[PDB]
Amino acid sequence: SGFRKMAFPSGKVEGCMVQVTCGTTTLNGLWLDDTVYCPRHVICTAEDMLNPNYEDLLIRKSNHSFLVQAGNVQLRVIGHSMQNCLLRLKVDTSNPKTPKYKFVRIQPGQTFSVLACYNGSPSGVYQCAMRPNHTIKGSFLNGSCGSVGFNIDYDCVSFCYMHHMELPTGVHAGTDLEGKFYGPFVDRQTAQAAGTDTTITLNVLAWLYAAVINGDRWFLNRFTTTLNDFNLVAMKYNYEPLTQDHVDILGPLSAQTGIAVLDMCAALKELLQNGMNGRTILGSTILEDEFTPFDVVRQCSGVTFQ
Amino acid sequence: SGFRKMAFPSGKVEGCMVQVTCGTTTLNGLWLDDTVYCPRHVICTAEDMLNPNYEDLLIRKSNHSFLVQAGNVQLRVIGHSMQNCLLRLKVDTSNPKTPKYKFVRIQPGQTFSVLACYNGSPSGVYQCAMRPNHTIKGSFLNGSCGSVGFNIDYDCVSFCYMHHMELPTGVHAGTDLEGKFYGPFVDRQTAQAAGTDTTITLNVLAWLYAAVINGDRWFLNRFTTTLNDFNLVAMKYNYEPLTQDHVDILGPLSAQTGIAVLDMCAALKELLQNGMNGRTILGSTILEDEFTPFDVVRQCSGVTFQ
Repeated sequence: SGFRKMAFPSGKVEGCMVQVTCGTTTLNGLWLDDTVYCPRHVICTAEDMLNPNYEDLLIRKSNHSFLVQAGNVQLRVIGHSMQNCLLRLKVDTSNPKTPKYKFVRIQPGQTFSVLACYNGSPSGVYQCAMRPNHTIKGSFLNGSCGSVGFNIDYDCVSFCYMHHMELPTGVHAGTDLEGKFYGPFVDRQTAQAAGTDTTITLNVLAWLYAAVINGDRWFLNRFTTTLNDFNLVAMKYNYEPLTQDHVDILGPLSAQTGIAVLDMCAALKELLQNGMNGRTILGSTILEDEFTPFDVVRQCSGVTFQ
Repeated sequence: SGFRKMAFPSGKVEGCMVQVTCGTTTLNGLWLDDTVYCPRHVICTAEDMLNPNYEDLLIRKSNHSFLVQAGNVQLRVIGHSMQNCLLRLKVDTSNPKTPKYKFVRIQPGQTFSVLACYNGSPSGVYQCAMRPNHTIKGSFLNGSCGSVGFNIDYDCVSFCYMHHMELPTGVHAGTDLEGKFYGPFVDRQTAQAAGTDTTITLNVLAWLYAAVINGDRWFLNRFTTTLNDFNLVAMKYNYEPLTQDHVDILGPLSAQTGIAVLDMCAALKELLQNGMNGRTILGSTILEDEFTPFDVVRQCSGVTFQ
């Protein structure tokens, strides 16, 4: 029993974290095999960042412009290229702690674990959702750039995020592990702000199923809804429209609990319209949207508390 | 910026997790040097658990009654003893992944990271507070016993918790790493229930300081309070009494923000009396009590958003 935001165990990722220094900027890099991945803005000074030309700034660097430290070991750079918003530094040593890994580009609403690092040393681990507006609400201080996001699938690390910036509202932006930003953001100092966000409907529904699985049924009702009628309420409350694909995804959870998706949608519609009446769901006084249907299946018992 | 429940990176602990089997029960053990620590109730069947005599059940076992698996390696038991509610199995191999570690007995209100494990394989990591009533609100399923709690201090793992049971309300109980239970709980099937709990005042106050450090001042007021007058409100709202020791502990945070502890207590007293008025603090609609003053200093910037 119980239900907590749970991160993946971070060990496999810890063994890949390094420090990258160029001139006067230090941040974190990812060391897999003989390559270290890091944000390209490591080559920028305080003024370059205002209107940088990375092609022009980079041609001016050599292999020995880059200092890479794995623990108390210095790694020799023997090659370098830029891949979108990432630098790739080929190093003379292949990482003996390299896990089986993939690079994946995560979709909005999906979750991942973040290993927050400073100076190449892991300091903390927490679970995040990629928001509909392509930001994450992380916890990052100066020197956290190059910290990675990931999921773990058996023994395989699926890297999905590298941290690049904080936006005006204190939320975070970054790239996948090919250097392509999530969202319309760029790696330079601009007026860029997070677009407006919405609540991840599918995740709220997933989390209501988790509450039932864990033994709580108080929020259910005798009603049902059509997709279209639910979606009218959803837009009034700044929830994402529910789609038939989302209904399909909730299938396994629907079957485990014996509650039809659209019946659960009527429950949600009622919760949205009537509030929660001083009551809690899975210990929470609000409707939580940072657990996927997958996170619920991962964490909950396969058998429900009927 | 941002503020999240953050666990310690779990790698150092992952390398110590094993599977322990006795007869038909499997659970997790902790492998440090040449010793594997696990709950003693691993020797109990489904009926022993109702009125077990562990001294009597244990004398009936040999070294080869115990099967220990580290990954795909079997470890040979060459000794065994009971220490309070723990078994200690001496093994023929010393763990090469043993970190610098200590065993510590944590106090109520203190936090720690939990590495949830099943069959000796880490599955998740999350942050927990030891409640005033000596339980934790973890997330554990069957086979999670022997999963450990810990803090990390530089390179040193301070182990503080080993998981033994779930109580009637779905909250969790266990021991320190000497086998002494937190709380009045025992390792047998009884009517035992969690005593009534209270909110950890010192932690709520710590978290209000974090909110100010992160830039938010809306909940402050022009008032101050005496300890004694705050404590009258505290008992009406089932908060722990504030003590002068707790005021002293909040010193560093008080100095960083320029807000006197007792002035912050007046703010809290007002929040308790008036509610929060549809507003949020650090993204939360409720007063959070699972961050210590230490957790706030660890996570927040040393410089406040004035």
